[PDB]
Amino acid sequence: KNVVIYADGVYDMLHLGHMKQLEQAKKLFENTTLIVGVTSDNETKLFKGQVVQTLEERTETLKHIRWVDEIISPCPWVVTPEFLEKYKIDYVAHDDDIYAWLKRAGKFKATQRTEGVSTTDLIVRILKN
Amino acid sequence: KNVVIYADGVYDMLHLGHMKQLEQAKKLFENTTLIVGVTSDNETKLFKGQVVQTLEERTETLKHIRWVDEIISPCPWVVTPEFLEKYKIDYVAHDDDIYAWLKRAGKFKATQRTEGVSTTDLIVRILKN
Repeated sequence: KNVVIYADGVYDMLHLGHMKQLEQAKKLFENTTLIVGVTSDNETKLFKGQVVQTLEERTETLKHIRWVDEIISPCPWVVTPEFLEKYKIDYVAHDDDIYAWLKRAGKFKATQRTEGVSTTDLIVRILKN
Repeated sequence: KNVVIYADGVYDMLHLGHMKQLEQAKKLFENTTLIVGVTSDNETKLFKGQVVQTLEERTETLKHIRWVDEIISPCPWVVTPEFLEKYKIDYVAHDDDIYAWLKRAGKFKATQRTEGVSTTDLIVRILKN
């Protein structure tokens, strides 16, 4: 009955938008184990761009989130079928290509962002007044 | 057997220092219920100073923290003996006076901060490079 959900990301400067997203993945089914994958510093900088917190800092914060059952840190940048079987992962949960193959196999669960909850956006707030 | 712990604060721009603190309060005893009190905007601004997030924003974040069992939002600024009996609170957990009476009654559990984990401190980081 227990469903294993895998949600990877940078999770830099974790904000309410991340937490709602993680909560959404966690609650995709009645009984889940949510695994969170945290990208490596070298690969984030190389593909997304600057990261503020290190791997260790990004990972320690996640362990304080109610919805997070297990963490893979660091995780691979691109999910592979081998990665799924390795970790017994039934569904990948990520915002919405790179995931065509996941959707084709029925294993893609879309989760949404919440705009404007960003740490960035809040410094703007204190700055904007 | 279950012990009720009460941890109040502003919890503005929640960072790893808050979460470790909350985790510490939660784990003060084997079986706890941790109640978190979130101060009101008007009273924080009036006593501590500027707050960045509103009550609602500060409170929504806390509900995503593993250690948080119940939230009182907003909470009173000064804890009273009546407040303890009202909510069946056995221990107040806060950093370390205002709490003499709590320590005198055996109901004060000290929890510690973690310096330099602040949101502030991280903007300094991105700014400092």
